[PDB]
Order: sequence, then C-alpha cells, then structure tokens
Amino acid sequence: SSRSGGLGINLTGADTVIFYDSDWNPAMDKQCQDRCHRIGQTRDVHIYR
DNA sequence: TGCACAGGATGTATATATCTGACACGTGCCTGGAGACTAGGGAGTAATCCCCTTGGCGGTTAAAACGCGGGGGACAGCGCGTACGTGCGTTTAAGCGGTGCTAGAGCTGTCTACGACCAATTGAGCGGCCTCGGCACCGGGATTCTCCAGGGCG
Ligand SMILES: [Mg+2]
Repeated sequence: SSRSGGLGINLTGADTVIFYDSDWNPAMDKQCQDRCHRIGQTRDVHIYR
C-alpha cells in the first residue's frame, strides 16, 4: 500500500514497479518506485503506469 | 267407661298509625360582574458570534465479541417434628345510653409597631487574568496473599 509499506522499506527483490492509481506524484509516488530501486539491485528497473 | 265437641286461653303474622333522616324549596349580605385610568411588562425585530458540523478515505490501538472446561452452586427429592391452625369454655372490658361541667376554641374593636414603597451612595461582589504548588501517573521495592503439591495422617 502507499502509506503503509510503500515508504521506508529496503526491498531489492522486484525488478518492476506497477502503479494502478497515483494522486500525488511530485514526491509521494516517487518514493514508491524508489522502494524498489536500491543499492542491492544490479538490474535495470522498468516502471510502468 | 272411652270419646268427640263447643268454647275459652293463649300466639302470630297482618295491617295501621307513628317516629328520624334526608331531599327539596324560599331567602338576603358578602361575594362576583362589570366600567374606566394608568403603564410597565410582554410581543417583535436587528445584528451577532460562536461553538457546532459536513463527508470519507487510510493506520493503529483498546475495547468489544466468541469459544471451550468444569467447578461449584442452583436445584429437585424426601423425611422429620414442633409450631402454628382449628376447635371448645371462660373473662375483662369496650359500646353504648345517659350526665354535670368547663376551659379552651372561636368571632370582633384598637392602635401601634412596623414593615411596604421610594431617592442617594458605594463597596462588596462579579467578569478577567495569569501564574505555581498541589495533583496525575508510574517506577522500585517490600509486603501480603492466594494456589497448588505432597505426606503424614487418617
Ligand atoms: Mg529511512
């Protein structure tokens, strides 16, 4: 979810981010895909919308 | 001699004159009915401001909700005996008729304290405020307080 687990976690596992709906994306939505892209990812991140 | 009868000698409901009690009707003096003047208390309005809502997403917590074991307490059954229920005779005392009283209950003038009604002052009491020492909540630790397992004892 956006507010619960889409804010501070470390997950490096997924290579893809999917967004069903985005209300605010100056910042708040940018954090969601940045939960995916991290230091431990050696693969390019493909982010859809 | 045993017996029926004709009339008196008592009862008894029956019908008549008589004694309370309560409804019904005819008054006149403290009530109501009503007319006019004053006026302040009630009906009506103009802001107002002020706390009280509008509508619904999520995240999380504390409180509400459900589920089972069983332990003890509600609860049915049943025997006992003494404690009132029921029935007599015997007594003390209230009900009631009647009486002599009085001392307190009950309606009415006097005036006189004495409280109702109305200006003038103010100060003690109410709106406003802003602090700190008592209060709210919880840790530390000692203390008590109940729960469960032998075992020494039946
Ligand atoms: Mg961080």
